[PDB]
Amino acid sequence: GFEFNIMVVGQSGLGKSTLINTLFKSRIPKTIEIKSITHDIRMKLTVIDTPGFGDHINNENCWQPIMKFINDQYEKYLQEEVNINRKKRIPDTRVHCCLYFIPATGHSLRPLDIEFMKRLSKVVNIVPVIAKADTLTLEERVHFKQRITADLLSNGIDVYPQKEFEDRLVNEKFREMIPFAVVGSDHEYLGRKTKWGTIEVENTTHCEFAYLRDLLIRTHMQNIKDITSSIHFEAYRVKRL
Ligand SMILES: Nc1nc2c(ncn2[C@@H]2O[C@H](COP(=O)(O)OP(=O)(O)O)[C@@H](O)[C@H]2O)c(=O)[nH]1
Ligand SMILES: [Mg+2]
Repeated sequence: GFEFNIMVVGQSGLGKSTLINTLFKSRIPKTIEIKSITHDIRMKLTVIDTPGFGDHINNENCWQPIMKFINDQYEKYLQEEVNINRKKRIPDTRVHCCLYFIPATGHSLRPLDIEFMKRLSKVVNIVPVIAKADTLTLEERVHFKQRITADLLSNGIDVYPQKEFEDRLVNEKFREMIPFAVVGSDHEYLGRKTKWGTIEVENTTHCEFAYLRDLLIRTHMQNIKDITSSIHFEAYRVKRL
């Protein structure tokens, strides 16, 4: 029953809730509350759905609920360690990874998304993602990725796998793909049936979800936990000085 917790984050209507169901299988109502969804694979996989952010005209301090949630899991874990009675196995409800959905605009990162990602990246591992990447043509995807990569660097946003931490060669493959071009679907024939052809979501030539999935739960899954435990949680623990 080894545990791994992922949280999806972004504005509403970006296919965030759809990708959650897509990930597990490997109309949905507008998400109004933070909801934790858990199924078993042996791994206990938890995907955390969240209300949209940046939906309002004014969005100051609108990152606080998600920020509260992330910090609440660190706090539960810390209090477990301080407990004198605890515990054969401390339950890990901490957010290990965080998929941040980026609107497939074509231009550049929005100050809104930059502001949010820059805050999240300090307390959790961020993996940027192009929402509804089927929107983009092949040439648009490449150009937009360049702008996102340039913007991430120029705004000092640490995405997983973080640079400061053979392994370097392996990690570049992950970094060259950020932001991941993902497509959501829960129908199978599994793809998204459009007017002109069906998009095969787990087909590497159609989108990049297949890569992200294997990179998140198979090859990097332990390292994401390790960074969560040794960097983010340890930094939280220190702050309680
Ligand atoms: N074009 C496209 N549409 C999608 C994709 N994933 C979901 N959608 C559609 O986007 C709409 C809202 O999706 P939803 O999962 O509720 O987004 P969320 O509210 O941000 O979680 C739905 O009508 C979906 O059918 C995708 O990969 N590509
Ligand atoms: Mg939703």
